[PDB]
Amino acid sequence: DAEQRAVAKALFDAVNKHLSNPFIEVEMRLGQFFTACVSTEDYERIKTYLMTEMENSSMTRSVTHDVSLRGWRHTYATDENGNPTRCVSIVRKKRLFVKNIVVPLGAYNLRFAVSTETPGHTRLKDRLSITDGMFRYDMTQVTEKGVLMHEVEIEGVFSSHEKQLTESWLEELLRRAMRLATLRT
Ligand SMILES: [Mn+2]
Repeated sequence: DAEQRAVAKALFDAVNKHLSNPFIEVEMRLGQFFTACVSTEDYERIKTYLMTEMENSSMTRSVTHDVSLRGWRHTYATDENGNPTRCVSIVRKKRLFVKNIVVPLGAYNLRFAVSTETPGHTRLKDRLSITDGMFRYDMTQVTEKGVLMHEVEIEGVFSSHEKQLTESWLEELLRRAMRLATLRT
């Protein structure tokens, strides 16, 4: 909205004290009221926009198998057929701060969430990552309980959370998520 610089100062103040945690995850999720999911149409529109516009970005794809057991998220690798082949990550996600972001009418809703993922149901995640600088666009096709949903979120990529997550970086995260939020149809 061009004055989202104002709301980024409030975000920085609320999560400044958490930057020292080495396992900080900072995410902006797209959704609708809150279910962090977009339509398959808009999912393909967002994918086309990001595949075309960022020339200096990198991309990868990974097919995952997540299981929530005793509060710990067990991440499994997958074969060509898509069945779990060995566990690759044991993580527990603790949520530190979360607030939804005001978006224009008709746009997708935005959920800002600061989390911690400390190393230690069934979700098959077909995730496509496009990494432009300090921003990772995660387009996932999640099947949980026999339902396929399309998730889009922007993650923070940092070498130093303390040195690099600044108020300026939060402004750009809002501007980038809002560009995708206004792609709702
Ligand atoms: Mn994430």
